[PDB]
Amino acid sequence: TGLLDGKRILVSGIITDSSIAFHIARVAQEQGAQLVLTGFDRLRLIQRITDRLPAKAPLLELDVQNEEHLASLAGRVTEAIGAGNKLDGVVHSIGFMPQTPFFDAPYADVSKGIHISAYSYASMAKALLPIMNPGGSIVGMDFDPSRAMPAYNWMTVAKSALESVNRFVAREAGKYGVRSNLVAAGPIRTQLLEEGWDQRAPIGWNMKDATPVAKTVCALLSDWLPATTGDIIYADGGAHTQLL
Amino acid sequence: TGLLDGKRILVSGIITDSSIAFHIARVAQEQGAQLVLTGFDRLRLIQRITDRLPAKAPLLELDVQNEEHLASLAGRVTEAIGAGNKLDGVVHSIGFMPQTGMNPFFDAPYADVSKGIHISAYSYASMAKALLPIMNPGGSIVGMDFDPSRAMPAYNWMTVAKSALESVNRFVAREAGKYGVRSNLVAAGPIRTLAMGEEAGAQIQLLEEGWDQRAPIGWNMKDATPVAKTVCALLSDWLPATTGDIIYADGGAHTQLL
Amino acid sequence: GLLDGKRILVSGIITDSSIAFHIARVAQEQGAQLVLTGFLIQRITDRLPAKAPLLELDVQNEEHLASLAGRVTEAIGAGNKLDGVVHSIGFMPQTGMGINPFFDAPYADVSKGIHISAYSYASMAKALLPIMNPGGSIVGMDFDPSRAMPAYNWMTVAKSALESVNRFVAREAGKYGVRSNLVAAGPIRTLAMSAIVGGALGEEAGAQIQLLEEGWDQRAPIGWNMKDATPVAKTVCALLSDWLPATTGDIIYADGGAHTQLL
Amino acid sequence: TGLLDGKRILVSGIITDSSIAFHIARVAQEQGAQLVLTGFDRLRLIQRITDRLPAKAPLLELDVQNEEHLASLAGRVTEAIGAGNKLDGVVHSIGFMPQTGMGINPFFDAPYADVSKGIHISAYSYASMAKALLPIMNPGGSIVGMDFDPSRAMPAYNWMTVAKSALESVNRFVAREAGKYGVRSNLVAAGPIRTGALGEEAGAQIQLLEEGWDQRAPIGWNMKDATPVAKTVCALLSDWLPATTGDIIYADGGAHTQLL
Ligand SMILES: NC(=O)c1ccc[n+]([C@@H]2O[C@H](COP(=O)([O-])OP(=O)(O)OC[C@H]3O[C@@H](n4cnc5c(N)ncnc54)[C@H](O)[C@@H]3O)[C@@H](O)[C@H]2O)c1
Ligand SMILES: NC(=O)c1ccc[n+]([C@@H]2O[C@H](COP(=O)([O-])OP(=O)(O)OC[C@H]3O[C@@H](n4cnc5c(N)ncnc54)[C@H](O)[C@@H]3O)[C@@H](O)[C@H]2O)c1
Ligand SMILES: NC(=O)c1ccc[n+]([C@@H]2O[C@H](COP(=O)([O-])OP(=O)(O)OC[C@H]3O[C@@H](n4cnc5c(N)ncnc54)[C@H](O)[C@@H]3O)[C@@H](O)[C@H]2O)c1
Ligand SMILES: NC(=O)c1ccc[n+]([C@@H]2O[C@H](COP(=O)([O-])OP(=O)(O)OC[C@H]3O[C@@H](n4cnc5c(N)ncnc54)[C@H](O)[C@@H]3O)[C@@H](O)[C@H]2O)c1
Ligand SMILES: CNC(=O)CN(C(=O)Cc1ccc(-n2cccn2)cc1)C1CCN(c2ccccn2)CC1
Ligand SMILES: [Mg+2]
Repeated sequence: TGLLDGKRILVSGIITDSSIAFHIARVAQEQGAQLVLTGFDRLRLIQRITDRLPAKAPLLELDVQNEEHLASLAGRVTEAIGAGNKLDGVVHSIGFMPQTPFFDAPYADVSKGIHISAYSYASMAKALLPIMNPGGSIVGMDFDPSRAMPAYNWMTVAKSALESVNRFVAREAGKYGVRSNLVAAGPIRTQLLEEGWDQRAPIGWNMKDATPVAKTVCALLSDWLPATTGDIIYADGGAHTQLL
Repeated sequence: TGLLDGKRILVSGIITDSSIAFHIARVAQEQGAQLVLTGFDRLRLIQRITDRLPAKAPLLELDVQNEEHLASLAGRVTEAIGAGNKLDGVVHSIGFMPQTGMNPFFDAPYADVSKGIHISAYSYASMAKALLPIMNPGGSIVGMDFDPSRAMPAYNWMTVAKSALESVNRFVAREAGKYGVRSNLVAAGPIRTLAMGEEAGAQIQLLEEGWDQRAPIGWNMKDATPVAKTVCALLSDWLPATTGDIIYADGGAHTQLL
Repeated sequence: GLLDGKRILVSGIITDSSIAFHIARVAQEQGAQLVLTGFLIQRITDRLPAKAPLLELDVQNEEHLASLAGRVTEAIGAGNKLDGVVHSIGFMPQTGMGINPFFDAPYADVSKGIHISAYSYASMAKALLPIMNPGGSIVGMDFDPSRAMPAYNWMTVAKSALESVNRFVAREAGKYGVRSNLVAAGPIRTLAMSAIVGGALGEEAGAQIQLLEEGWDQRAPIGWNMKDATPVAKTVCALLSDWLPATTGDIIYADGGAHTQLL
Repeated sequence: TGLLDGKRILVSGIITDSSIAFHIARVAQEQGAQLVLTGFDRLRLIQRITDRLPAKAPLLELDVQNEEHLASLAGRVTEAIGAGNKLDGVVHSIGFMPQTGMGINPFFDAPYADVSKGIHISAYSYASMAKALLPIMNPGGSIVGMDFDPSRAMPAYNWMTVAKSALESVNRFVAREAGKYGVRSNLVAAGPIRTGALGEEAGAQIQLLEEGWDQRAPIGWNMKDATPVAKTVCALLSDWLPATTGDIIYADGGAHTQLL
């Protein structure tokens, strides 16, 4: 009798057992969801990580920069969940920005980072909306980019683009009766900038614990936020609401 | 086996069965919560309405402008739930702006604006001050908001009161955090509640019609259930790292220009 | 000058450290003809580069508000109208800001604070719009209240209300071809502000206010000088000029860019 | 006495006399600024347009996707303004998004090659321009870019809105770098400017979006007139907003502050 009982959910972005996607997958299974997982490049390595989850789940290859992987994705998911079944949820937990810092980054690096971290949220929704049920939910991972900060410079730019992409994805998803939202998380250990979060957060922030973030994603995947779309839910201990 | 199984929750703001608080109370009870209800002024009338809820719940009087009601509130709640028990949730679903403030903008006297701000914004801090000493860690305080980031033809001073409420919520979160309690607002789209000239109504109509147009998933102003479900999500253990914040239950209308 | 020939009303002078004193000085240096309002002040306004009539205005006094336009018309001469209005008025009792806990502020104190700091922006616009020329500009003073901070408490709440009031004032002002905007300044060492740094409110809160102030210069990409009100006064004069003609119901940040940076 | 008397300002983005950059250049010259102009691809065509400005100004070639143009830019500007002189202002009025990413094409049908080109020209180039020109800018200087409020999604604008969201973030980082030189960096978010071609259905949607602007704006909005936008850019180039950086100034009639 779980929050996601009977729901079929695709979870992308597992690379290690410290991945936010690993914790999202674990919490979703504990809550009764039937998962389909996607991985990039190191598929044998990813499969061994997915064996650590409480329940067995099929693992599909997905390089978001590969148009052939995107064109075949819905058919491959349909084979995994069975003909006649559709997804109730999609989790985008993918991000990358080449190490290149701000003025020295060539455009080839920035473009690759934006492709993977922002444009792919639209690519995944385009591929999967035709196999999603009404009342469905698409959730992506964000970090608040409204202010510039030292380090993560071009990744912050990619998150600003992702927030805008999410608002357009919501317009398309709405046609299918599907919601689209981002979870803006505080820093997770997957220094001064990081320590400031626990200081600002009225309820504190534990950088070593991804469970509050995973629970927030599951709340959006559930039927309990049915009138929220094109939006951002902050799972950051309330740090973004406080100056000092 | 409900979302709020075993939780003790105080719900303020029921006046009619169309009240957002009525729907919040109904959904919470369906989800296993044990409620304590508070009403203002028309207590006999409110008891007849709360008799329509799926389960029995004690009804306490609370006028948020009455300092004696606020000073005695925690003791009265403790008596209703039993000594040794504490609340897990608090719902503030209270708002009022006298007619003059809702040239309506320039003609509203300060006495009217001050009363509206007292009831709609300051009282969120008053309720938290009174109830935090009787709230359990992991607890949740939720208030009702209407997005006031942009001015709109009608609502005028009520919009100003909501801007003040959003700021109050951020300070309440600082205090609530000391008790391991979250404080958040639900910004709802327009709902056809009881209280909700020619121009005023025409402005509301256009505002209301644009909302459903702008919302990617649409907006039904006759249905308070999506709003009630969102409040219950915040009262649950499923948004444990969210505080001093605003969750929008508006069909996504605020995220779209046209 | 930037404001050559403009007739501008400036409220909020109490000392020569008042932001309004600096706004008035820069405006006169830029060729504006001023009318001043105060709630002792005549001895301070005598320190400005040019002579200007001083009118009494208690924003909580409805008789002062009802007679204001007539009194301004008498000061500037029949047939003349105002081009600009500056609201540089703010108040919150010590129970609502400083060392007092957020929950311990009584509503009577908060309400007086909101009346003076937010509602009066609408009162002033109501009284003066009938005597303002098209292309006119109303400017108010703000402190970014988007995030909660220590000590500022109910004054931050009053600023959140002021920002909302400004958006509604812009709707009304637009009917007269007048703009309405706020300048959100960084912290300025005015009369009360220097005392807190000195230790007037104690060690614990004095350190917290000092950290809040020091972080500003650290976050600001161009730095922030708390001792200098001139960049703020110049920003207000930019809004009073004809150089931001399509900006209304808005907020211009004169804070060194601190609000755009997290660390 | 002009607002920009004696200031040396670089203005990019002129293609036609309807370009926002044309109006920025005109107002800056009327206010006493000495300009250096940059143009892309159609240099002969751009020269005929810049001949319509009140004063003569050198025109330099600048393709923001060309790293050799960027590497030589500061040296070429120094030659145009004279050795020992530096710039007081820089105007970025450059934007591009292929028809696959903006217009009638569904949001999901824009290929990444087209989106990436659009982001390179419309957002990344703001950082490229600042990197090339900050070493030849005076303290108290000002870098200004053109923006269109992307905080809410809207029909047709699609990936150009995404590019503007990226530009706003780029501006905040450029301000951190510019601050080291005592230089400000800001964007001007303008309302729509007229700078059946796309069909009935989309043509009506774009028209409704445009008409709502004048309705929302408390002081109205004239889509035919770039002068209020050009004046706002000149205010940021002046010494009158000295404590504003990493920020956005809205020259949109106040439309973004009103719901209806
Ligand atoms: N860790 C934090 O502090 C934090 C905070 C807020 C948001 N986030 C976001 O959460 C998400 C997950 O990050 P994480 O912290 O779990 O790190 P992670 O390194 O564990 O996950 C990033 C994932 O992206 C995948 N990926 C990279 N290139 C890809 C491609 N071409 N195709 C498909 N997938 C690709 C990687 O394989 C990996 O699984 C990202 O969007 C990240 O920006 C992280
Ligand atoms: N209806 C909408 O369109 C809408 C939209 C967004 C948010 N909200 C908010 O939701 C909340 C509830 O509104 P509603 O639409 O259910 O209206 P409602 O009329 O049903 O409820 C308002 C409640 O406030 C109570 N109240 C007024 N003065 C009080 C006082 N002095 N002490 C205690 N209680 C007092 C009333 O008794 C009533 O129960 C309010 O905060 C309102 O601003 C409403
Ligand atoms: N750090 C700062 O000092 C700071 C930062 C940002 C914004 N501001 C704002 O700038 C404005 C001016 O503040 P200041 O720092 O110059 O301090 P100040 O004390 O010099 O000015 C406040 C003024 O408000 C006037 N006032 C108070 N009650 C009044 C009433 N009933 N009627 C009319 N006038 C009344 C006082 O006479 C005084 O002239 C305020 O809005 C303030 O919040 C100040
Ligand atoms: N027109 C509007 O409604 C509107 C509204 C808000 C903001 N803006 C922005 O104002 C700016 C100017 O646009 P406009 O409306 O004047 O249109 P425009 O077509 O007149 O100007 C765009 C300019 O970008 C230049 N450009 C394109 N590719 C380039 C490259 N590779 N290298 C260098 N320059 C290149 C073009 O040559 C042209 O001069 C853009 O950033 C645009 O997004 C326009
Ligand atoms: C004069 N106009 C209003 O204030 C409308 N309004 C109300 O009047 C609410 C209200 C209901 C009942 C009482 N009451 C008196 C005695 C016992 N109960 C008091 C107040 C509500 C206020 C809250 N709501 C909204 C509606 C839109 C935006 C924000 N808030 C719904 C209408
Ligand atoms: Mg209009």
